[PDB]
Amino acid sequence: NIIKAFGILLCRLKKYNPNKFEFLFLKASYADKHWTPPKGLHENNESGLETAVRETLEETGINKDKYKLLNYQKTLKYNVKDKPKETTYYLAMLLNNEENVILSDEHTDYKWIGSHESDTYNLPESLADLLKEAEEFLNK
Repeated sequence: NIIKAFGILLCRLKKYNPNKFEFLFLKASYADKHWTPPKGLHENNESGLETAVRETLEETGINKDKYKLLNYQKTLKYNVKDKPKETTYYLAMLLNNEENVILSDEHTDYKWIGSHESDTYNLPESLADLLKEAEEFLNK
C-alpha cells in the first residue's frame, strides 16, 4: 500500500568561494517545480541500496565507482495525493566534483544545490531537513 522508493543523496564538497557541501538535485520532466535527488522504485531482487544505485545510474549516468557510500541514510514518509509514500536516501560523496551528469527523459535539468537553497528550489520540509541533517553528519 505504501509506494516505496530508494535513492542516492549524492553530495560533493563545494568549491571555494570568498554548509560546505552541495547535493545533486534533478528537475522532474513530468512535474511542476519538482526537484529531488536521484531515486526510484525497486526492481526484483534488489536491496534498497541496489535500487538507489541503479536509479542513480539511470537518471544521471553516474555509477557507484564514482562515489563513496557513506554511513548515513534516512527514510522520509510523506503523502502524494493522499497516497502514502516512503523514500529512503543513502548518502554518498562524489569523488570527482566535475563528473558529467547525463539526464534521462525523466528530468529536464539538474543543479548542485546547497542546503540553504532548499526554499528557493521549493523543497518540502522533509527534503530540506534531510539536507541539513546530512551536512551535520558530514561535519563529524
